Amino acid sequence: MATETNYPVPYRSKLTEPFEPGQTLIIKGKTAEDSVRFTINLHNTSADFSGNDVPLHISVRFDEGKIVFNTFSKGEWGKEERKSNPYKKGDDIDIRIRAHDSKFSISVDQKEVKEYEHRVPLSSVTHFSVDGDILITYIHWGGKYYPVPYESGLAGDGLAPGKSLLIFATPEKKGKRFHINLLKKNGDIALHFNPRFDEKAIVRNSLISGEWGNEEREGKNPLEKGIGCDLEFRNEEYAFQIYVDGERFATYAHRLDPHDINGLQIGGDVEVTGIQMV
Ligand SMILES: OC[C@H]1O[C@@H](O[C@H]2[C@H](O)[C@@H](O)[C@H](O)O[C@@H]2CO)[C@H](O)[C@@H](O)[C@H]1O
Repeated sequence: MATETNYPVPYRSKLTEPFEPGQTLIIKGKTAEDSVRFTINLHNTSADFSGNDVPLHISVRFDEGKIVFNTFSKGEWGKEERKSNPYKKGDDIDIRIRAHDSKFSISVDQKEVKEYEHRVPLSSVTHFSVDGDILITYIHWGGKYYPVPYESGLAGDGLAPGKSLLIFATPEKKGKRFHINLLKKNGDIALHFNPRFDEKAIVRNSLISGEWGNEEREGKNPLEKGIGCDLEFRNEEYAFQIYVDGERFATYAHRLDPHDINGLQIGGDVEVTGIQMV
């Protein structure tokens, strides 16, 4: 409540379309040394009536030191389900809710902590709200089930200079390695991002005319098996700026002319939950 910026609470948003299996709602924010609690709700209602069903209610309690989940329907609350609250008053929070056909999978700090079985129709979720002692800094709802190996084209402009490709993924618990390729029309790979847990390093290289280049590694692998990560590839003037979980992990000098990077491939031991061009 010190600064504004955006996402002022009480925050409310009407979904373009009902929440569907494979989609994720991401909520990030800051709390104060005096914060007591805040809530995240997936609710029904018409358009602004407010008071209908609440398929999923999440209460983050600093007083009780617990994260509590419940559902409200037909004018009554069900039995609450609890998990420990890993957060201390102050410091940032990162809560993500992914819908599936039988439950919601909730992660805290990119670690899965709760599987909440649906008690009422997921399709009943038409809005979501966030309120309480929290300063919201980021909110996003989208994604789908991305099959892996994955391959797709990038818009018309592609990963052009000044743009960034954002990928939300989770390295498999017992996976060994995975990769992300940013390609050009002819198949050359401008940037090959290859985390190798068996080698404790992320390999970066380019594939030009069927041949692999030098290879840039080292920098201590910031990823961890089973934990979600936010990968951002920023196309800048002289090089790609690779961010991992909000921190610049490395830079990669362009070996191929930037511009026209209109292809994407993802493979290996990884689960993809979101891809956006920002
Ligand atoms: O260095 C990136 C590059 O690795 C190639 O595999 C390398 C391997 O990393 C290296 O240890 C070995 O000595 O040579 C291999 C190539 O013959 C991958 O094939 C290539 O796709 C890039 O990922």
